[PDB]
Amino acid sequence: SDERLRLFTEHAPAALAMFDREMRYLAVSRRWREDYGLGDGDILGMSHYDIFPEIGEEWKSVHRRGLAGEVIRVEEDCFVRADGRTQWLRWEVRPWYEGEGRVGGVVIFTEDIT
Amino acid sequence: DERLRLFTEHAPAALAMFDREMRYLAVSRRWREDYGLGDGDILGMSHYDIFPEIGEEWKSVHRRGLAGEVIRVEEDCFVRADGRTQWLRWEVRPWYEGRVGGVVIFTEDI
Amino acid sequence: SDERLRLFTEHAPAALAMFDREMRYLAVSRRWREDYGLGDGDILGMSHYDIFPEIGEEWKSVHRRGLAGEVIRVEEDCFVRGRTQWLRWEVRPWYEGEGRVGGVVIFTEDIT
Amino acid sequence: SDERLRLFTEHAPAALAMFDREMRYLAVSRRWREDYGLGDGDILGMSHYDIFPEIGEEWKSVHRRGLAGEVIRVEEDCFVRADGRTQWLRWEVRPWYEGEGRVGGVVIFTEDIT
Repeated sequence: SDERLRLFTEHAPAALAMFDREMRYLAVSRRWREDYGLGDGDILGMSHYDIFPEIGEEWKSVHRRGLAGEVIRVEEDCFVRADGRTQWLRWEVRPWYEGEGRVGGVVIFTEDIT
Repeated sequence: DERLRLFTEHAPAALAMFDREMRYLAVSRRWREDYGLGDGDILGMSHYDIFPEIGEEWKSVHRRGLAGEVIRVEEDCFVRADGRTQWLRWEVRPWYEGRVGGVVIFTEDI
Repeated sequence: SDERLRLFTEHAPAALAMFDREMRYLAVSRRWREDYGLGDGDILGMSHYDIFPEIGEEWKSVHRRGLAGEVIRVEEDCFVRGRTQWLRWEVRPWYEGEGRVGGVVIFTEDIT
Repeated sequence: SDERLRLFTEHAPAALAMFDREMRYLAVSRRWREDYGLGDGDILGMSHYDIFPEIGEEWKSVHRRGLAGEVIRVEEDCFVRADGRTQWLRWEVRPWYEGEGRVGGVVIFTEDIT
């Protein structure tokens, strides 16, 4: 399971990442690295929050909410970019599970709908 | 596509991929077990011929799925022909071929 | 045990299959299913020899050699089924994390 | 596609690297980075020849041969070492094919068996 999940995320057609409890990268899809400007180096075990330290507590709440077993999906969401241009998003945050029924972390997905 | 098909087949949970006719495009091994299917080729076989007893309630969910809607239930309860009760977690999701290809379905017995 | 390998073979463009120490399917490529006329049922965990009880002793030694750690590659081979087939094939071990052989992976391809 | 290989290489337990036609890295395994001392940073597109310029014609001809589609594998190769230790290596160099498919480059594996 765990590895297959990890491999499935790496291999995913869209932008996917998998994280542990500390929001540290367990795995990344290729689109995710591109979409998030992450490079091709090894980022595994790195922390999303160190990498982006300007996130805003709004995401932190969501990440927290997911880490407690909530599946969060928003079909069309809207942000206004620092750009000044509005961007539209589809995203999902959901927990993944350890062998025991303890939450391992989260898997997150996003796509530009805009 | 095939990427999708291949993931569902080797999923660690009970997964199946359907077309707009609700006929199988792919299936996980656990789906095969939980659903009482064989190790046989089931491709192109309609889910509804296989489970004719299956209700209008579900059919409605599937069409909603077919309409591009993702449908989720974390804890659900339903009663079966045996009339033993089963608690369930289920997700029904569209997949796109970009118009909608079909649906992907997941169920887990609690 | 190698999920990564199972994944690689499943998605392979060529004819590839992965076996355990007892020669039962761990993973199959599409071309292999087609080329070998497996069909589309669930064949994983099935033994290759049972599906094909006719397979010769010549292959069994090769599969056996492979399970003993040998990488076997033949660039061009000829065989007869009445018609003739020209072939390239590879048999080699895949390994468990403990350093033990876990099985073999087999690849076949037409050279003409 | 390219991805299947890249992912395969990247998650290899052994030391594995994937190169393009000009011998610049497309993917690297962790052991390869460790064994070859490249570090955890993105090296994608760097040329192996630039990173190691002392590399011989002995390798180059071999690399080239693989790019010509040859599968080359050596079960035991011995190199004497500055250390005074003979080192034996197991290695394979072989082509990978683009979807067309023409060689997209080579895949190289080295393992110390001494």
